[PDB]
Amino acid sequence: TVLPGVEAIGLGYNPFISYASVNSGAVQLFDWATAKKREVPFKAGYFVPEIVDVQQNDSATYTNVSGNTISEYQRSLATSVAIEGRYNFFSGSLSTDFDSNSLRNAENEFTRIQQSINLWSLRLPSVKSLRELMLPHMRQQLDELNVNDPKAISRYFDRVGSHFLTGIVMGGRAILASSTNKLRVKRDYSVSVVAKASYEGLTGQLSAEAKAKYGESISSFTQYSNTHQEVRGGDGAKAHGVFSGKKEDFQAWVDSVSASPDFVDFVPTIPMQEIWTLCSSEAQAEAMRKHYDDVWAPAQSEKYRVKANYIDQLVVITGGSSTIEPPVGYSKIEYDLNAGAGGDFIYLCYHEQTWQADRPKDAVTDIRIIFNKEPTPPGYTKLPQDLNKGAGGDDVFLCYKTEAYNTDTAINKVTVIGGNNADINAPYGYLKVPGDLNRGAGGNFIYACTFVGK
Amino acid sequence: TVLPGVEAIGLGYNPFISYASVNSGAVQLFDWATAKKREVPFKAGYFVPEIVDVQQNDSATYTNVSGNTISEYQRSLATSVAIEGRYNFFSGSLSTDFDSNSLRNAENEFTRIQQSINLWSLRLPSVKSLRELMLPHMRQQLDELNVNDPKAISRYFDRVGSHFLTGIVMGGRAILASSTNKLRVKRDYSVSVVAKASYEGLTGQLSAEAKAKYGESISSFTQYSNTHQEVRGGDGAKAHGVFSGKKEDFQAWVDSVSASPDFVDFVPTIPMQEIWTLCSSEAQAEAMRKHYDDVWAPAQSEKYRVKANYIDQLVVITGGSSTIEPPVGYSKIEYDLNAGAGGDFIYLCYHEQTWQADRPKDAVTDIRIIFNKEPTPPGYTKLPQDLNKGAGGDDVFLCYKTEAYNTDTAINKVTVIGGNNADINAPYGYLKVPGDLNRGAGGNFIYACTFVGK
Amino acid sequence: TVLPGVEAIGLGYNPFISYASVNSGAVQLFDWATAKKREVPFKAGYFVPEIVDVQQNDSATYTNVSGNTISEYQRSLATSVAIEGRYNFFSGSLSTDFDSNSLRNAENEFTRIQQSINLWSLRLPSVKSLRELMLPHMRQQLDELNVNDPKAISRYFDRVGSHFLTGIVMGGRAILASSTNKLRVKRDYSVSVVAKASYEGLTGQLSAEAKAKYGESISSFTQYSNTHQEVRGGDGAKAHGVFSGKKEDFQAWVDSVSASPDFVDFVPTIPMQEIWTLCSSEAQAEAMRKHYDDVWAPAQSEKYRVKANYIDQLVVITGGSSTIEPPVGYSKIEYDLNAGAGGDFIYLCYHEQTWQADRPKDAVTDIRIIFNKEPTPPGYTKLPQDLNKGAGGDDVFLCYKTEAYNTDTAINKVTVIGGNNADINAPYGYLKVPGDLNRGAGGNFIYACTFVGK
Ligand SMILES: [Mg+2]
Ligand SMILES: [Mg+2]
Ligand SMILES: [Mg+2]
Repeated sequence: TVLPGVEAIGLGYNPFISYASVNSGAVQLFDWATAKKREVPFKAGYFVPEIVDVQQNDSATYTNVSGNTISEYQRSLATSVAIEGRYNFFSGSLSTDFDSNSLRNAENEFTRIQQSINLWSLRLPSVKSLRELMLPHMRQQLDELNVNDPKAISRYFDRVGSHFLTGIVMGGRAILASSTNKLRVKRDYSVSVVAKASYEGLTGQLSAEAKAKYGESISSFTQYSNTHQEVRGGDGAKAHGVFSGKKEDFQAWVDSVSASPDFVDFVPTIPMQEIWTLCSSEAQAEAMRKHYDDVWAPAQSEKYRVKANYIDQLVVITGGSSTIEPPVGYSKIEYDLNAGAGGDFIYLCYHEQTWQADRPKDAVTDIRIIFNKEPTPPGYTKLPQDLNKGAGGDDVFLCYKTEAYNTDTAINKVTVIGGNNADINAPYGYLKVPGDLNRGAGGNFIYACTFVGK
Repeated sequence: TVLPGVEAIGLGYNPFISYASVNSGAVQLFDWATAKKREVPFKAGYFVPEIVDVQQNDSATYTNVSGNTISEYQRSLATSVAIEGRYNFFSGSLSTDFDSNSLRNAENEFTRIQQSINLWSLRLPSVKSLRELMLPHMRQQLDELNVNDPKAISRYFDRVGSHFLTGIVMGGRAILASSTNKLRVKRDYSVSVVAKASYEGLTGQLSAEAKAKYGESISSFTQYSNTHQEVRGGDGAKAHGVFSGKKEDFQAWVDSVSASPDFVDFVPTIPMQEIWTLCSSEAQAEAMRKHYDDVWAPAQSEKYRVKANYIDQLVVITGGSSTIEPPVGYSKIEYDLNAGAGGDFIYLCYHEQTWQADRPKDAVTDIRIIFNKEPTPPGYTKLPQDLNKGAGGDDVFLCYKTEAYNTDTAINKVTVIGGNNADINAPYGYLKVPGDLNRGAGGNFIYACTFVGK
Repeated sequence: TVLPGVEAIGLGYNPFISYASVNSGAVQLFDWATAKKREVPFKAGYFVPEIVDVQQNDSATYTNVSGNTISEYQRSLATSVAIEGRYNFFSGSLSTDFDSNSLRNAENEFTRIQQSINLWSLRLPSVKSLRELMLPHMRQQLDELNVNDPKAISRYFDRVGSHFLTGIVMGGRAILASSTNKLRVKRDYSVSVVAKASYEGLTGQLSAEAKAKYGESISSFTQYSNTHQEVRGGDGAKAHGVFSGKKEDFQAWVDSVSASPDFVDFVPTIPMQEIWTLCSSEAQAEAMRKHYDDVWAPAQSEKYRVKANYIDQLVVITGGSSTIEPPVGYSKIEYDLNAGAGGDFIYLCYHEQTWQADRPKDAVTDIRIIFNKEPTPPGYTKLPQDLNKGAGGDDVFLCYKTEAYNTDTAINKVTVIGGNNADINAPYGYLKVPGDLNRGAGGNFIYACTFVGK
């Protein structure tokens, strides 16, 4: 009887596809049916190939990743494992942890809370005899790889993986992933704290005193965030009970992870080894390593870089009540451009465009206010509504310029801010336009603020 | 005893016919009865051919695909699998996920929510010895393929498939597919969020707090969308219970998927391999690969491109009450062209034509308003009803031009918008015609808006 | 023990006779008693000939076909299977899905809702060794076919079929076929939506919320349509329970399909192969293929083309009450030709003739109104009743021309439309005649509208 996980160690792995999942590896490079076995010291009746070192490490454990923005989350994710380079490792998990719009939505900040239920971990040393344990066809394929063609190496890394697993933890994990509107959730605590506290709440691990302390903070987090939930290892008939809010259901799953563990986490010291560790020629290793970091890992990292949504069109709507509503394609900035100035209610509305590789639109890239009679600046559009309509004052018109999309300049968000002071502060990172949308009218000073993510 | 799924790995597959279904593959290329077996480490008493690598990966998992338009959904679907080129892969599933009119209806946006219930996954390496495992008649047929005739290669890809499966996940899946009127569903959340939340509601996975938060949003989604439901793997006598709204029925199905799993999903890293990987001559592979992407995959992708419905005829109806009703062939734009102007109620009505390959009609391609006495512009039709009938003012007449169908110019939708401002905003992507359908009359300004999908 | 369905794969098949039914195939071309067997991996204790590939695909599935007109339904039916050419494949099913008058009735639109209960599917590869498995007399008959006589080939395709089955799905199916009066059913949803929803209602699959949403729409669909119902596979003593409105009865049938499945659907990728794939001489294949598409498939497709009913005679009836009634041979257009004009009630009545191949009558092909004293136009008939009898005004008479039947010009329907506006709109695709049937009288303007299906 082989120890569970011997099938999963040595598996050829693609870092970018996913984190700590076997779906990220393509086929097993090493032959362990033929190899000499060793009995597992702590689990008599189970055997492993003598090359692997298996340590018991029974320990329920946390791995938490967070970032105020996706490009930050992608780096705190990538650095969660001892691995070389700045590449967006594990970043393929984004496509399944988070809703695709919510990755593109620049108002979100992201947290992933993973409770690993460790049981044991299998380790594989970097000794030169590893080559002798490869399956013959795998060794033959690697030995005949035509490293004189970049496409062959690139296909090899794609088809076989760039690394192979050398550190495995076998157990269970429950994960909660969440994206949270960072403009509107309560800031009393860091979102990782209320993320973890709400994860503990959903699993019932949150104590009576913590439940009171976090309990008011987690409701704000709960309503303003999209919590994806998943669970792995253990009895799938009990896996759905872990988020049942009841400790007996969570423990009933934990009591099943021991029977049927899965690959859930890496061993921090030696998670995986590069595939050219196994090739017999140093000149082959040089070509493969050179291709890996000169070409393949750059392209793979770039192909997992996520754009933000951007504004492509603005409109203004006017009417006699607070509840007037934009054309269906647009969404409304809820601050009245005549707030306190009387007259008509006026609202600024925008369209945010999803970026597309083959047909990016223009973004909006600049906005200006031109007032009474000044001509529209060269190449700007102008909205025909007077932004003091009914309010009196001077005639106010807003103009904006559109240009082909560039991440350096496509405006991601806009807002309107107003108050009694002329020197009013925009939200952090926003730039406000000069000129008052109630110039000459009564009421508040009002300014349009613009935000670019870069 | 062979492990379930050994019959399904190596199956020759057509990407375009469907996603993650065995109905998309035509016959098994590899002979695994003769081949040397290996016992499955985690399932003693089951065996596999020694070539395949089987990993346990017991993990309930989500794959979600969405798009504001079908051409977007077709690309988010195609990119849901690591596969080469921009072709409309898996796009044959459209014919069974969605109602055919609803694919043609440009007011719809599309979401597919799939919960895969994974159990294990079978992997097959790209080693050169695969050729030795092919069935002799399959190898003989591939070896004698007359690649000097494009029709022979095209028939081979059609009859045998262009790829073969190298990554298989065996388990269950429940799918909800929905098309939703994007003009009228609530925009509080992205439709993928309320799609997933309503899927969780139908399966009972939605929590008490999420049920409150989403519960008001999902009813709007529910009434304004056509949710197709299907389920695969597990006991077919319990499969219909999964959408019973009750967790005990859903779990009772999950508890049966473990006994009788099906091919439900791909392994993301190595889903399928090109068929010319197996041909012995590189000159044959060049001809097959060249034909695949120069001819066959283009034609197959194009033959899955979906037109939108288009307007081919307009009429106006007039009468003494709000509830007057068009001729049966037409449908009514519910905004009165004398709203606030008194007189007769007037409504604009249209026919939307289904596109046909052998007999496309004319579409409407331009609309104009000509008012009192100006002659009808060259080649335009004119509607005889005065669009201020009973309202006084100037005599208003609407004219439109029709031309043979072209996706670049066939108008897909029209609407009438009106309000107190002359500078009123059309819905996003609509173009409004110049001139007021109440010119000289009282009441609102009213304009006809036109939309082309391209 | 042979797997159920081995008798049905390889069966020589006629596409035109029916869809997915064994009654459409004439005798089995291949000998599988002698052939070497293979045990079915997923059903130990059942065997198949080693040539066939059997995949389990347990999946309850939908195939839906719809069209606003029969010639559209015939094409959406024909294209429901991957098969070559524009021929009216499967069109023989019309004679049993729909009432013959209702195919001829141009007011109907057609929907077929099929729920396939798949269990497994048998596949047969296009390998050259198929010829070796043919039964000797079948091979001898094909080898001696005198392809120098078109009648011999035509008789062979008629007697033996033009194709043979290569893809089989074994299971059950329940079908609802319906023809619906497209002029009078509610247009809130597409008829395929309320067809499917009412099918789900009859089988009990419609949910509580869908039952409310569709429930008012399905009653209109139900009363205005003729739903044929049939069921196939499973226990015939439980088959009639599937439309019992009760899920327990439907599931009780599904639980019996697993014991006694039938041929219910095709495998989409490889449904059937042309019969000249099996002939040994390419010169024979050329003659057979040339005959198939030059002669036989055209004639078979044409012999399944359905005419519409047409108007052959018109009469007018006059009297003192709304409820006056035509001569028994005619049916009445319910709009009074003196509506609002007082006097006598006047109604226009018509006879619609069934087309006959050996004795087509004249159709009506033109209609005119000649008023007071103008002579009857050359070759027109005239109705003697004044269409302002009792109403005063000018004397109104309707004239019509009859000509030998032609689908290009035989008028299929007529109607009378009236209202306060002179510029009133006819129903879509109708043409209204000039002149008012109340000219000089009071009341509404009234016009005769004519419709030709072509
Ligand atoms: Mg203002
Ligand atoms: Mg008007
Ligand atoms: Mg009259």
